Amino acid sequence: LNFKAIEEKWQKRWLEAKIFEPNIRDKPKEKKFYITVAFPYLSGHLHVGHARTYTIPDVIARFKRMQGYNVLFPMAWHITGSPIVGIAERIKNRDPKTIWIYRDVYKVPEEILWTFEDPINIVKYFMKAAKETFIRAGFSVDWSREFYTTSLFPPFSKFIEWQFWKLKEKGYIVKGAHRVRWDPVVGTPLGDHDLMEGEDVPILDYIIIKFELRENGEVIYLPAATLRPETVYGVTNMWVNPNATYVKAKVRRKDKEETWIVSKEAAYKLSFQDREIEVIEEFKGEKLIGKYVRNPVSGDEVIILPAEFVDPDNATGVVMSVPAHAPFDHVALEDLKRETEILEKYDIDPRIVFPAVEEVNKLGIKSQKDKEKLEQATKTIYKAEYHKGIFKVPPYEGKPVQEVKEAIAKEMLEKGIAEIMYEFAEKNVISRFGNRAVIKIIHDQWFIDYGNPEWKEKARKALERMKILPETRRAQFEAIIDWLDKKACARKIGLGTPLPWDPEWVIESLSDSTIYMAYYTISRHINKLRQEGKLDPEKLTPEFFDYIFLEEFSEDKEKELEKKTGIPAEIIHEMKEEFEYWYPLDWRCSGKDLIPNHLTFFIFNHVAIFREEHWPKGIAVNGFGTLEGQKMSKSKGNVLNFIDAIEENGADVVRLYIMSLAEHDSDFDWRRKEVGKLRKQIERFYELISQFAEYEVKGNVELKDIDRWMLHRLNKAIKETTNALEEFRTRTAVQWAFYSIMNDLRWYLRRTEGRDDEAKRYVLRTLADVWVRLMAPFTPHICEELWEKLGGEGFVSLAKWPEPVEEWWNETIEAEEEFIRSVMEDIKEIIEVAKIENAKRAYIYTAEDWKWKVAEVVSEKRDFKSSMEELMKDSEIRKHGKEVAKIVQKLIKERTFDVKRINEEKALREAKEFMEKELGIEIIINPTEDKGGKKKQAMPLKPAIFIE
RNA sequence: GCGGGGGUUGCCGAGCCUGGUCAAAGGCGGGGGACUCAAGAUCCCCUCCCGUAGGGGUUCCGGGGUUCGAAUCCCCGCCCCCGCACCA
Repeated sequence: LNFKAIEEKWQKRWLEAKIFEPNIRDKPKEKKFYITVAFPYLSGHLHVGHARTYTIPDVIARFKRMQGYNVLFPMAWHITGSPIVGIAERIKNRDPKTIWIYRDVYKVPEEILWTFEDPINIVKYFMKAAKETFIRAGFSVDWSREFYTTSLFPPFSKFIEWQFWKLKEKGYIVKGAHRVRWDPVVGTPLGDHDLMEGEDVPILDYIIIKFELRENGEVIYLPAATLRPETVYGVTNMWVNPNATYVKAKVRRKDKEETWIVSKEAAYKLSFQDREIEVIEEFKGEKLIGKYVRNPVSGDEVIILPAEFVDPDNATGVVMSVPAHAPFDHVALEDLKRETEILEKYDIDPRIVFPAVEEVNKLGIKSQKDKEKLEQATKTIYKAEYHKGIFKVPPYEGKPVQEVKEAIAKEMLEKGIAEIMYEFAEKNVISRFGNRAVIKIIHDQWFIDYGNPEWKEKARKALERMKILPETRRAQFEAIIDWLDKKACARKIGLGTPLPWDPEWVIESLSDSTIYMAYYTISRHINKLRQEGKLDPEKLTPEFFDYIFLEEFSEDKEKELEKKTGIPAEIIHEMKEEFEYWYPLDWRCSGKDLIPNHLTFFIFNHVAIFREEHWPKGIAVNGFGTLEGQKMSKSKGNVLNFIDAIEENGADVVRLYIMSLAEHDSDFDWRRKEVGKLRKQIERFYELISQFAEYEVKGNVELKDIDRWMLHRLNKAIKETTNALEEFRTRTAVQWAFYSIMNDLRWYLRRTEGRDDEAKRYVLRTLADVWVRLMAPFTPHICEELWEKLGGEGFVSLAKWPEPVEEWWNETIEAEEEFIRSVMEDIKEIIEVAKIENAKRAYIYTAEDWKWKVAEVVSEKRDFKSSMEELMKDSEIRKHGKEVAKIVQKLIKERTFDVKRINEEKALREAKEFMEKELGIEIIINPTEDKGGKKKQAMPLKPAIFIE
């Protein structure tokens, strides 16, 4: 009822024994079982959710270890990032919420907290807080191989470097433009986290089509922005806003210089949009009105009409009008007021492509002049003739709308007849400080082109050779290998490894964390050398890492690298001998949320660097976890820490309670009651073993059948379990290995109550041996203990895994047992529906011919006659004839099963007394006298009974 | 919009992939009992409708397709949850 004292007792034992620190020579390679999981991001305390992500790889690491495999399951810490950093400053500024998140939620000694201004202190207190919680939950972790990330772990960064350099040899590293939420303070990116409000506002690509106003001296553009590049061929006039103001200014890019007239604010946004915008003249709004402007794409010209619906803060302000479609084109058109010039109400109305010159939708509702109620009916039309929209215009036709909206915009952008202005869908996007968010273009912005189709095949070509779990995720993965472009593999803030060819740039997290799986492979010997200054980080070069990953074994490259690095040759050989042994990585665990990224980048980077025969061999993912329904939010506070939870329930309980709940990608919900109750059950299990532990290990006994049964179910549960596990199917496993055996055994007991012979002992004592070895992975502590209470040998953790035993199998007795069970059920019902008391009942089974022989034949014609023909052609069977209607009935309930022949004997053997004891009635098997029409007025598996 | 997966009995949640043995695993909630003045706790039993002899009827979102037979396989419809990029 405690185990806290025991838990520790063993973590120390396992630890010191260095039992979970595999040795390659220990076994051949086809025995190895490398397996990893994503190193957490030391930023706080892992909660129950992350708890699960880790148990699973352990549970399997243990399991397979007992299974006889040379298992390797390490763990390290991931810190390359920016949250920690930002967090630091925040507690510095003595932030009320962030401090509450560490003072109450993650509970940190009021004192220690304050020392957080230093990021390294946050990457210190929690690195420690992890390794301890992992070890306090008893993971088969080989700490020999352990390291943290960033430029702070020199040998790793060198590895990471080698990687990225090797990423240019293939040309997967590129530079280019790149939008990104931003804070106009003094400068700072907004990674979808700093925004003090609405961070879900999408990044629209309103492209501006530079219309021409070649009046006075010369040229000047009025770039209107439309999300429908197709409407160009339907321009019928321009739109601006008299009220709001605009400006004239030069706009320079790479070299090309132009002079634009757009919204003041539109200047602002663009000033960041990677273009120097030196102002020149402000307008008043209606100024632009009057002038005409030539439609760039076509050749025609148009007038600049004034409007009220044109939002200034939205895009350039200038909107190309095409009333033939966009229902917002007729709002100001419906002229009636008094402005100035006149005559144009009779301007032709062309149209691109329910009807034609649409307007049966605008007034097809209840719209008067200018109402935002149309802000919807304006994009309702956009969809209809979007998927269903044949093209008809002076230029090329036929193709669908989703084609010109990519034949025009592709052409204009190409001929510089249009440019793209990035702008939000809404205005509610504020920064961390308080400023209003804008968008900026990054020229440099390094990339990793997960686009290059020759690589995006190399990947897809691997994934099919891998293994997925669940398997119903195979799709999602492929699908992602497709819809994936180039990812910005670097930032400017936080910790991480600096780009070996642009120290200004800091390699971001999810980009460096993709092939470390192979660093562990040598992480040991490096901590060895690193341990006592016998390692010069520098000496660890691209040239270096290459020998120990690709370059086949050349005795000299070792000698050559010996001096170059300052490391013994034989130590290098071993290092590479390690990797070559441990890779490929049989499995890689992680949550499902990392499929649409890391899990994937993981396959890519891999196929890009490792000799194919080193490609991942499979991936297993898992669901999230909640807490009493409500989702765990670091901010709301309802979050159970892993450790904080191991403390109030105990590792073994917690551990199993998790697997207990779900498998694969299914989420789980942590409930207090549930866990408490599973706890009691654990104890009952605990105790029980302890008892059976007494029983002498005598053996050689004469077990009755009820014993062969509890022994059959053991065998059953043994097998079913072996499976669920082979397939990371925890919930199931636990249902077999635990809740099953439990139940089956409680019955066996209830079954053989008041009994206790050299045999009932054997069963019980041997059950114990197995049962214990089975839960070993879920609850490794109380088992290392109970394994001791029983005869015991070596650590339980290294104990071979129990596989079904030579027969000991009895589908038959298993069958007979449910039979008697069912009989009981029947009698119980017969009485529950009528009589009262009566000391007894009478019932008879059946016999071959008269019955059974029929059924074991019907079940081989499954028809109606062919059987009846097969039968009447037999004496002592046709002998009843008119009664062989047993075939009719028997037919309308599908075929048969086996023959629980000794049947009546089971109803007899060790059942007779039990049954009567439980039913509290006198049982009389196969009588002679004929009661209520008893005698052979019965069927197989359903004997006839008569109470009274 | 691109895309991934789905809808089950009072609820939560299996089972559908290897159709028939599913009235439908498990849990929770509800109820009766051993209890024995009295909180708790363990175990047993019932919980879709009906039933004065172990039975009968209707069930797995709507409608069809396929089959001797579908919660289970195919199609159309409606509906629901999830990622989209530098953010771990």
